[PDB]
Order: sequence, then structure tokens, then C-alpha cells
Amino acid sequence: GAETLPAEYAGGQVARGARLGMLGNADVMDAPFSITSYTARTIEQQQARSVADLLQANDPSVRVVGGRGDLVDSYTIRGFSVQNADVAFNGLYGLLPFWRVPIEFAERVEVLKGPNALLGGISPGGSVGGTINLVPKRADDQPLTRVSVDWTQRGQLGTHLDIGRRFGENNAFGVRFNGVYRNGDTAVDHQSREFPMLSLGLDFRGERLRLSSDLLYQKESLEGVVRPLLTGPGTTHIPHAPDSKTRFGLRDSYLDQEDYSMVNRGEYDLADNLTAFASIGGRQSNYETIAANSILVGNQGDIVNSLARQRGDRRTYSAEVGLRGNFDTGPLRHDWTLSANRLHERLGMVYAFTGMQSGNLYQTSPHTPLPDFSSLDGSIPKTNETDLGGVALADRLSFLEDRVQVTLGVRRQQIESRNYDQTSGARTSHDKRHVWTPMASVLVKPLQDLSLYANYIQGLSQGEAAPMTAANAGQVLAPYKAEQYEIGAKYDLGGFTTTLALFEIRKPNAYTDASNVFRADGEQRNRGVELSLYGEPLDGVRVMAGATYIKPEQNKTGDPASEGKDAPGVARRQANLGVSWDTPFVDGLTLDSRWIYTGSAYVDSANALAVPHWNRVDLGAAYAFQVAGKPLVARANLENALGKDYWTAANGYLSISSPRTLSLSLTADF
Ligand SMILES: O=C(O)[C@H]1CSC(c2ccccc2O)=N1
Ligand SMILES: O=C(O)[C@H]1CSC(c2ccccc2O)=N1
Ligand SMILES: [Fe+3]
Ligand SMILES: [K+]
Repeated sequence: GAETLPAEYAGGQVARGARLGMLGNADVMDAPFSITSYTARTIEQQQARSVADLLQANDPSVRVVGGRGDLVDSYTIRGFSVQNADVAFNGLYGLLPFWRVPIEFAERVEVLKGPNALLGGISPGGSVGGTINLVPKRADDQPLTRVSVDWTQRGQLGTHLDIGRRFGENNAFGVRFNGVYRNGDTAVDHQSREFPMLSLGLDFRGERLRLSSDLLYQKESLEGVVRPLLTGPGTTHIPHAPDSKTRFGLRDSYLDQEDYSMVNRGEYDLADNLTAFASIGGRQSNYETIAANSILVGNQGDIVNSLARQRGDRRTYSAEVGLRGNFDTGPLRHDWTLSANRLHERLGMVYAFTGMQSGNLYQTSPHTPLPDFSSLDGSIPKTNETDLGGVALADRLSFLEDRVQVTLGVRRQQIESRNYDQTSGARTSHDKRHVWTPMASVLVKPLQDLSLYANYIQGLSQGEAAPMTAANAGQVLAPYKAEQYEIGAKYDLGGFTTTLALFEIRKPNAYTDASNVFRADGEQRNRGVELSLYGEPLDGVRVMAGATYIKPEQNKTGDPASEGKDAPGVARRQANLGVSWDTPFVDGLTLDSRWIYTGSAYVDSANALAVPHWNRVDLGAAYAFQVAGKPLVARANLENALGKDYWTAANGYLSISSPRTLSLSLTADF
């Protein structure tokens, strides 16, 4: 079953399989890629509210830029940036909240590392580091009436309902509802947040037919918006990170961000060896904000805050259609897939940058003036239109009793966009391109519990427009094609698994040359090693650990100051260690501890501005019991227990850490 939910692995904190785009779901041991899938059980035990909450705490390959006090999270994977807008939904792009994906309705959060253009086509944001994928909850046969209430520092009060039922003869239909409302002061100075959310997972199970519909509504409202710190022209050293409770940006900033979507999916078995599938979905996303980015000035901690208003109205549709089947050519079995997809978007995005206000890193800002931004009032004009569409064919060849598996495929990807001036309405650019893109993989199973593998696959990004100072100001460059080679090994001991991987990812870079011409003449070469252990090695001791090493080389630049240096915002070393322990001496009590480490990194391409390594420690506890015949669970989570302040590096800017943060919750099943 291509859409069959993979089972939980030993310990119940990760799953045994995950999605590979058009190929559907595959088991960890049958996948020639590094995949990880985190369960709803992990989400609930740790009290994780967003994708960033989950991945930062547990995964050694993923690091978050922005954070929960900002309006947006992005993610760094295998030394490249991954946009939140590029998070997939059962494989499909364009259907989840654009700036920050909430996960209290999710059954799984999967990470596939490296590019995967053949498997799912281009990402809307052009990300090539990896693909994160959410799986929605579904109604189980046993009905579910689950209520919890929660408290988060300093005054956020929340409630979450999770209710499921099935109906029709043979439980043919299912309905799962999730409702959340969390409101109050956050852990940062003079900030509050309000968050309502609604989701419905509906499904039908038939003899030859399976259908589902997912509906989601979400809104995040902030009074006070944290923003990055940018370098300046004369920055010579990065100052020490301030107390993470300080809020050094615009005092009276706000955000209102709303997203809602619907997607229908289906499968119909035409015969014992043929199946047709299709999906169609749409998303609306509305954005309103005034806030400011902080620019370093001098080198003792003084800043200038650069103010802006922004408004956004984004309309997206997303579709796929295909067939899957299987036939035997002697001692060779063919498992094949023919697939086509299509994304189309209309965007209105307006903005005005007015205001430069004095500040300081180590002081929470006073009320300052908000400039007159009424020139953006009224209807939001169209500024971009995008169309992405593709066709792909893939075939998995199995032989020697499935112990050798060779996968081949190719995809034709079309790209098109138009842009219009936000004040004038004038047509500015119209890009149209196509690219053919393939994959090849081979997996061998010398033992029933040991797999070895190698892959080759590509990533694609739309070309950038030249800056309006360069000689080719308006011109959009040709697409950037990344190429991955990977080899690895996976060893399942039954109770726990060890994996090892080595990869290389090469991708072109664009820079303004000596003659002031914008060109994709640069190249990046990221080579890395990945190690991980997860499972339940002793009864009642659950462990998730891992470590990565990457050399992110700027191997081709126009500048002797940057040639062969490291790409900015990529630490060479990263590690994570999580433990969860059912105490043998108290019935129903579980203790958790996590340690996250990020090594030193640079902010500039010349590597003149370094930022230090950092560590975060989390502590947790859960006590399960019964009242009047009902199961209940009380939980605590202390994030950043040691109260450390640290910068996360990116390309030309830094984002501040979150303060020590305690959350408490009580769950009951009725
Ligand atoms: O450049 C970007 O990526 C966007 C993300 S939101 C953003 C922003 C938002 C509010 C105020 C100022 C900003 O630069 N910048
Ligand atoms: O968020 C940032 O870093 C700044 C860089 S320029 C910038 C911007 C420029 C044009 C339009 C929107 C923007 O956010 N945002
Ligand atoms: Fe910006
Ligand atoms: K545009």
C-alpha cells in the first residue's frame, strides 16, 4: 500500500517508514535515502507546538533560523537553507501555513535529507537541502474524546481538543477533529501571542476505492515581533548575545498571519496490478505586519532599527494525477509509477521601508514612532503569478529475491512566472524554462537486517533576478541545478538501529562580478558524514542520538578573500542526544533529557566574522494515572534549562535564541 501509514519502530518515538514523493511510502530498510519520521507520541510528550519546536530538539541534521518570537521559521539541512513554505503535505507542495507550520494536528513529521527533484518536482521556494513532510491524523476505529489544557511562561493559556469517530457499515467513513486556542504573554519582554486553529481529517475506506479530505484553519497574532540582526559595512566582530528575554527591535510591532486550505485525495484499484491516484487542493494566506530588522552599527552593541510595513494576499492551487503498477519480466519484478503534477499561484505582496531608529542590543526598546504607511491602504495589487508543472516516470527493479533493488527515473519540469511593479503595475519580468532531471539508486541486502545503498539525485531552483544596481538589473538568470551523490549503510538490531551516511551536494552560486554583471558563475561543494542511533536498547530506556560533520566549501568565487572558505551560516559540527526513561521505581512516571550542540560558524563569505559554538539542554517529565476510570497524563517541559543566550548564524544575519521556557499540561481521555 503506497499510502499505508508506516508502523511505529521500537520505543514508539520514530516510525519504520516515510514517503519518497511519487514512489509513495517505503520502509527505512528499503529506502536508498536518509529518512526519519517522528511520531505524534513524541510530539505530545515534549509539548512541541510547531515544526521548528520538534526538529531543533531532536534531529542532528536540522537547525532553525528565526525562532518562535519572530514571524517566520526557516531550516538549515545538509548545509543549505530550506523554507517553511517548502514543507510538504502527504507529498504535495503549497498547502500548509506559509511562515510557520503548526503540528498539533499531525500524525507524523518526516525528514528526507538532500535534494529530491525527481521524486516530487521543484519546491515553490527553490529549497534543495531536504524535504520535510507532514502526515495528517485520521480517525481510529475506537472512538476518541481527548481534552487537554496547558500553561506556558509567562501567561499563555491553552486548550486542545482531539476527537475522532467512524461511521457507516464496516466503519467505512472516519472523521477526526482538532481544535486549539492558546493566548497570553510569551517569555520575551512585552510580547503576547494569540493562536486559534481548526482541522478536519476525513476519509473513506472502500473495496476498490479510498478517499480523503483535509481542511485546516490557522492564525498567529503577535504584539511585538522579534527580527534578525544584520551585519553592517564596518562590522569587525560580532558582540556577545544579549539576555534572550530582551527585545531589541521595534517596540510596537505587530503581526496578523492567517492560513486556510483544503485538499481532496483518492486511489482506485483498476486491477490487481494497477492503481490510479489524484489529488487537488487550494490555500489562502493573508499577511499583515509592521516590524523592523536590527542593523549592527559600531562594534559595542549599538544598532539601527529599519522599519517596514508589509501586506500579502497569496492564492495557491496544487494538483497531481498518476498510475502505479507492477509486472514480472522473468526473474525481475517491475514496480513503476507514472505521475504528473501542477502548482499555480497568484500573489499580491506590497511593502514600504520608512524609518531608521537608534537602539542597543542589551536594552529592551522603548515605544518609538510608527511612520505613516497609509499609501499601502486599500486593495492589495497583484505582483507575481507562478506556474510549475511536470511529468515523471520511475521504475524500481527488484531481483534475487528482493535483495538487490535498482531504481531509475526521469522527470520533465516546467517553470514559469510573471512579475508586476507594486506601485506602477508595469510588467517587469516573465521567466519560462524547462529542465529534465533524473535519479539512479541501488540497494543491496547482504543480511536480512543490514542494507547498503547509493543514490544520485538533483535539486532545482529558479534563477535570481539581478540587483537593480548591476548592469543586467532586471534579468532573471537560468535555473540552478544541484547534484547529489550519497552512499550509506543501515543496521537494524531489532531493538535499535544504527545508520551511517556520506554525501556530496554541488550547486551553482550567483554573484556580481568585476565588470558589475550578475552571473551564476560561482559553485558550492558541500561534503558530509552522518551518524545516528535510535530505538529502545534497554527495556524502558529510549534513545535518539546523532552527529554530523560537513565541509561547506565555497570552491568557486570571484574573490581571493572568499575562495575555498566556508559558506556562511553552516557549522561544520552538530550533535543531538535524547534519553527517555520509564522509572522502574515509580509507576507511570517518565523522565526526559535532551542536549543539542552546534559548532562555530561564520556570517560572511570572507569568514572574518565568526560566532561561537552553543549548547542547549532540555528537561522533561510525565506522570500517567487514572481518575474515576479515565486515563490522565500530567507533563512538564523545561526548554533551555540552563538559561543560555546564543546566536544562530546565517548568511549576513543572525537570530537570537529563545529564553528558558517552562510549559505544563494535563490531558484526559473521556
Ligand atoms: O526578506 C525576507 O525574507 C522577509 C521575511 S518577513 C521580512 C520582514 C518583515 C517585516 C518587517 C521587515 C522585514 O524585512 N523580511
Ligand atoms: O529581512 C531582511 O533581511 C531584509 C533584507 S532586504 C529585505 C527586503 C527587501 C525587499 C522586499 C522585502 C524585504 O524584506 N528584507
Ligand atoms: Fe526582509
Ligand atoms: K514580484
